[PDB]
Amino acid sequence: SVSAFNRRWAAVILEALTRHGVRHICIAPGSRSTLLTLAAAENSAFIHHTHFDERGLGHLALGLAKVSKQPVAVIVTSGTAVANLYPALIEAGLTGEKLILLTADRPPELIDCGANQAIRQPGMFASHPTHSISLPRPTQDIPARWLVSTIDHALGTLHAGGVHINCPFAEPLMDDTGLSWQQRLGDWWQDDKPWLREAPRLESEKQRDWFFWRQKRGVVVAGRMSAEEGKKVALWAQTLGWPLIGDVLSQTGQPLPCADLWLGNAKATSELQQAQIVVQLGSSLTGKRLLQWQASCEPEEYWIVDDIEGRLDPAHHRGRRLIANIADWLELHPAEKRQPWCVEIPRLAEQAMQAVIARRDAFGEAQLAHRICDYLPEQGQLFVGNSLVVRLIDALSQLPAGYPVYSNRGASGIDGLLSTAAGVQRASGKPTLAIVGDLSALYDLNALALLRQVSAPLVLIVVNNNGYLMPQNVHFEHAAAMFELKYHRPQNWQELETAFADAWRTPTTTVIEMVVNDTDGAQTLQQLLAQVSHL
Amino acid sequence: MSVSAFNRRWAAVILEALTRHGVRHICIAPGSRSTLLTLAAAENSAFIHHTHFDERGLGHLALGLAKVSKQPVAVIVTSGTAVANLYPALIEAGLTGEKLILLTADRPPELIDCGANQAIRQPGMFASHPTHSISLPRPTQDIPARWLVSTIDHALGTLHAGGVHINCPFAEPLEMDDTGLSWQQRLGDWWQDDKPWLREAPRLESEKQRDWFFWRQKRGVVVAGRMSAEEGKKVALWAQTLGWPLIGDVLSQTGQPLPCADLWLGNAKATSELQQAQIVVQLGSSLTGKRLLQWQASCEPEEYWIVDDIEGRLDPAHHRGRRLIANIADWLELHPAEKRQPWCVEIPRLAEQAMQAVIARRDAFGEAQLAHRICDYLPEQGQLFVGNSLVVRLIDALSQLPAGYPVYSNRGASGIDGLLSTAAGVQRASGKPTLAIVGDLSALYDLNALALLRQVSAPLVLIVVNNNNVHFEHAAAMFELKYHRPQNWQELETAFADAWRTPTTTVIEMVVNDTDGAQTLQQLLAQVSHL
Repeated sequence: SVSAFNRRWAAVILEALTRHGVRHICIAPGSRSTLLTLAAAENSAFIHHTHFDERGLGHLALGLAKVSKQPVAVIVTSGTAVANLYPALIEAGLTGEKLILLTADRPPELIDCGANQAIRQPGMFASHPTHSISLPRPTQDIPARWLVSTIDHALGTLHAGGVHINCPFAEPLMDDTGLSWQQRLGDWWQDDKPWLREAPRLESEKQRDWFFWRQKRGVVVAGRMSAEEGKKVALWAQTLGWPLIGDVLSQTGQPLPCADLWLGNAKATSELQQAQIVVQLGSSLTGKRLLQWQASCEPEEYWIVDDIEGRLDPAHHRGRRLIANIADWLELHPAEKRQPWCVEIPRLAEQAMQAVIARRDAFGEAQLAHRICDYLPEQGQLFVGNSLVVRLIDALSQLPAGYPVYSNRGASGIDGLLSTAAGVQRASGKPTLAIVGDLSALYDLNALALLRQVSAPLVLIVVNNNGYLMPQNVHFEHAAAMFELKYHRPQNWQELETAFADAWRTPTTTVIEMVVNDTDGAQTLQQLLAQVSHL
Repeated sequence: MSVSAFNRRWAAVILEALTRHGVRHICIAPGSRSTLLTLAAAENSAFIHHTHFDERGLGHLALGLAKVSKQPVAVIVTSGTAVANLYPALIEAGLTGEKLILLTADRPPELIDCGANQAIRQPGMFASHPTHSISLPRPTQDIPARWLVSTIDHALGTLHAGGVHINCPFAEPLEMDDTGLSWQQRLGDWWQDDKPWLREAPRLESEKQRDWFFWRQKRGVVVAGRMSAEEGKKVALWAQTLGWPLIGDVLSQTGQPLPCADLWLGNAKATSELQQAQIVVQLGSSLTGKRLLQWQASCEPEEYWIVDDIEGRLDPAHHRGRRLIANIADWLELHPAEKRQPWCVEIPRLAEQAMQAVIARRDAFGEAQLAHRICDYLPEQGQLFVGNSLVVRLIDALSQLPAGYPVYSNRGASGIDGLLSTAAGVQRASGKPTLAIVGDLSALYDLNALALLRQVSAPLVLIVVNNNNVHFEHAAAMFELKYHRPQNWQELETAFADAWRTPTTTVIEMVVNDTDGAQTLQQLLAQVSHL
């Protein structure tokens, strides 16, 4: 019986994932995946998640992996369902999320010969996966200990990113056929561990000349890192005396706020030319000015510390790329009290924040961005789309140390922000504020279906500047209502404060739509930038 | 010096090259780094522009335009995941043959793998799915213009079917001084010409089968699947001329003279006449019916032939036989029929009885009924866009669609992921009034393409067969589309009366059970298996 064996074959694949940390599982309905689905429904170790848009399912997985820092499975049916995993897959491969995708395949008898829901799947994602397994047609003449060891190889040696696992099943898909095959794994069925542990660690080693470099004029730059990390970096820089430029994604507390303004002042840039070393911890910097400054700074040595692989410095400084847990790194390269060498930067920053304050009253996109610690859920988290309002938050707010932030800023796609925030919220269980533009809200409209189901209040701010028949000036009321969500389109700050009060009250998602122009935002920034640069 | 003014002319040329090969429609999205191709295509007045914000949707919209018009259609997108969202349309094309030309804009290669923003590895991304893949180098006036136009010409010229992926890096930035300009004039008077630079256009076709005059006297069965509307008729003639039975699929537009095949294929008196069949000729591919699929899996004719304009094996049962690549119209001309007496005695009896069996269940307000009575609602001189959904299994099993009335489908890999936005592509290409039916699931899946359906050159009705707790009333309202949810045949007729007057999309949601529709079919399968 082909369909009894094909079930043991799947159950064997699922049980192994379980031994590498996989708890969350994302499924969508489909008439061929059934095997792996069935198999995962029987396995009591998994949290189930679903969504009918497969693109959105990949993002929802990405959300979860993002916050939980654990690997996360996705199961899908054969055909175009699979291609749709491609965005989240690509993003993961750039930021580290362990997405394990199990793609059910037609068997290889049935490829390239006109069958339904049948396409060429192995290899499908080119080099985007960290690993790609392309499982063979199931047969009892390959031992279970081969199959689990292949899974084990991939998950075990996975430092970061996605793993495509194509899973063909015989056709058509109730008795004792896979049984002694499964039995040959013995008391492995009762164990915590993988069948074959292979988890080498990838890690840069200790910089032996740190004790020299830590006495020079360095500058610290903080990118995306864990919230604990922001805090750790915050002291480590303070302890050293080096200015810290910290990015919205950093969670450092931003002890020199508004760097996108103040890096424009020649008094500032000319204090930095004097820098000998630049340690940047994490990556994906947000600001135009910080990106530019970084492109142009000259230092004797450039360092980028981060647990991701590869070049991260798009201007290609002479310097080092150090692969490490940031927190571990800082313990390994510890700071020592030295009095700060920068004297103007700290004034400029203070002043540049006074200049942003002076401009808080007007009800547009910059002021919302400036006022945004006002609106964070207590014990909450922020998620941040890829849209001017996030450059604005970075330029103009000073977000709390240690307060969690998330984003899809690997490739900064705008195609999955609602689904991702869904995952992001479901993972941690926390109240969530998520900020996004109208195109992103329209791109991923039906993940509103998702944001119905959330374990704690989620507020989605949609900044809408919108942008046979006359065009097309779209809003988000009927959307919120299509999916039974609360909606508020506050006309001013009182209405915004009220709409928040309402929204923190129950565990559902509430849409708050702030309508603004295409220019006020960019402009207030340019004006502030010009003001700050003269002072 | 000016890099920008030349990256302009590099783009201008790629686009103009395309113009020489049938491309008129270009579908585009808002984008940071595809500015250059966007702009070259805007200053170029051979193109019809179409636009959409969800790149997955765009791919399907072009799949739409290309499917109907049969001419290649270009797509432009900015660098990053916008590009990945092209995968599904690209795949489908590869199976159905649409010519999607993907211009994907890309960070220049100094910027790849170094944590630059919105930068990913693009060459290679779509693996084996496109038919030609091109990785254009970093733009320089050191590579002459003739090369770039020729590289294009070769890729378009030699393309039988499916997508081409032209990845185009541009050096940053975007003086507009004259920097491109002599470089372009080395092309000389090509610029005013109407023909490619290089004409490389081999034709691909199987040769007249020299033994047809023998097999055509044999006891043949004709299966017809997706072909053109003219084709459906030439096939309906031919099959009648020979005396062979025609099993005619919802996508065949053959008139379906032996209607309800899905019902009667399940009756022994017909399985048995079909066993007597010594040759089978299947023209087109992607058969729909569950029975016709099985029947085809187990038939054991002396020979199985498939005629289609597309390469590859198409018989997923692997019969001894032949796979002939040809335009069907042409094929029929190169293998005409000789009038001959029908060998089929019992099959026409059972299909009349089939229909008449369906007809007595024509009353109840459900999906199976709505499938059955779909011709009442066909817009006159219109086109049918059918989704991938039980309800379209019902059209094919329980209805009989008029000969040569145009159907269209995404049935290469049958995803349910871009049906609305394919539907818009389909209305816009031909200008016709258009009916489209889909499931709730489909409609949610590609929900945001309601934005495209706002925009039609003629009325579009989107019937949405919803089978349960969301309803489409507010989606329709978001996009300022008319909406109905009829509760019976009088409410449904009223809905339609309106929807035909104007160049807009009217959404019509029919609510049903998860079960009626299949029960109705099971039950009708049985009653027919008993006469």
